Amino acid sequence: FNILLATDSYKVTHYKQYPPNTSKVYSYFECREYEETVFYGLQYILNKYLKGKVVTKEKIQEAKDVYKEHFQDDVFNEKGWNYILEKYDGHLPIEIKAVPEGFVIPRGNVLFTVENTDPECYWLTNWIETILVQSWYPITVATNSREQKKILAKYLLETSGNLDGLEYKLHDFGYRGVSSQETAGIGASAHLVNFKGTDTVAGLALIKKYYGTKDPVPGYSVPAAEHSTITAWGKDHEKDAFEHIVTQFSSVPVSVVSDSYDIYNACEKIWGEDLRHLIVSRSTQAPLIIRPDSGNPLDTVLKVLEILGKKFPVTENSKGYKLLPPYLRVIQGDGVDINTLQEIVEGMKQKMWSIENIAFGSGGGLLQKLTRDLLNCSFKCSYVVTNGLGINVFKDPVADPNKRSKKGRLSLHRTPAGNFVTLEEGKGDLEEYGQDLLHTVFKNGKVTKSYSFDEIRKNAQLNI
Ligand SMILES: CCCc1cc(=O)[nH]c(Nc2ccccc2F)n1
Repeated sequence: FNILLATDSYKVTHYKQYPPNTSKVYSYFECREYEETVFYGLQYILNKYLKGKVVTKEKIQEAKDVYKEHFQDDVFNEKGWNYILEKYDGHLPIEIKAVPEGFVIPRGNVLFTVENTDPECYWLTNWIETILVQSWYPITVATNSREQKKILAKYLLETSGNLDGLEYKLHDFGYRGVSSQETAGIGASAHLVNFKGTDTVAGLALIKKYYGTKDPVPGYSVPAAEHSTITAWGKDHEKDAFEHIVTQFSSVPVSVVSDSYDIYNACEKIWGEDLRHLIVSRSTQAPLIIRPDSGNPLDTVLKVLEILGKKFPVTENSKGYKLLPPYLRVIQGDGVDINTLQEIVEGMKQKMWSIENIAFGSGGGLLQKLTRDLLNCSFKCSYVVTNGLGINVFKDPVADPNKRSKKGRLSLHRTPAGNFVTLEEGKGDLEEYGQDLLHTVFKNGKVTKSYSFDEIRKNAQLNI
């Protein structure tokens, strides 16, 4: 990894564009006015890419050679990068202040600030905008996942009277559905801030290495089938596939994809009749989990439950909601996103089915169908020191007031009613509010404050 080759190309030319005699460039990140966001991911970036000796004579030579061909001109700031190498042993003269990880902050608030600590490195602040702005992705995954936890919490409490097993209601199925191995690890770790169920194994190593838990692992899984392990038996032998799989995992929970040919036939005739004796004998700690995996997600879930409800002993819980026996459950993991998740639980409640009957799996909806525009994650310069004088800078495009940026030195505070406020123009210096919630997490190539994955999960908890 070479940080000199880890920026937007045009940023290579920006050192020549700042007003002459600029000693400071101060920038901040926000999720411009999903009312509140989970701040998560920055610590990974600081350790992986920004800390320690990030500049060497070889990295300067490599960047110089690439940029000469890429621009068909000499525009690369070799003197600037050589200054960092010689003065600071390749350590970045940068200071990063950030809200603690796991913190749930409303939109339009300062989340982190970036500034150079050496006047010669005025251009460095925004060189690292590209790398830091990528924090939009763990923030958006964590926020979107927590928003789904809110819907699940609401319907589970309404239909069962408690939140038992809530942390296992939304399982990460997204490993294949993401853009890369690195994305898989980041995205799966962001989902684990809110839930305990994951199939994206990559998230586990990321958490262990960069964050850490008291528990051996942050996430869990159970044995399960795929279309290949069912279909390999042959179309006429689907019952043999089902029987072999539940017998192999007779003492632990097991999920079986039952839609290879006919989901409704599998539920009513295979599970409901032919193999019913292998299901009713299962323990409460080892249920059979039936997975439908095609068709309209709501219509399939409702039809599956109605079939099962007629083949198996159904009870009525204390809230008046239908409950399948404890050895039988359902998992819907096809076409699941925040919108379809809301449709399914609402449809289930209307048909008097308890939410304890179902669990969800989400792949692309959880980890990939997200963009930087969803929470309007933005990095902008708010303050500059030129000719020894600090000036408050901002953008204010005529055609879009939403793109108006914050002015001057920023700080984050708790208001008297316990809400949040971002103070602009250095007004935090007048101690009218509390202590600034931003902490220095990075300074001069060193990580100065870190959080465990346990602290992050505690910070990101739902009020309930
Ligand atoms: C309940 C956790 C175990 C489980 C149950 C299940 O039916 N499927 C899976 N995983 C899965 C399915 C489709 C795509 C990608 C995936 F990782 N894991």
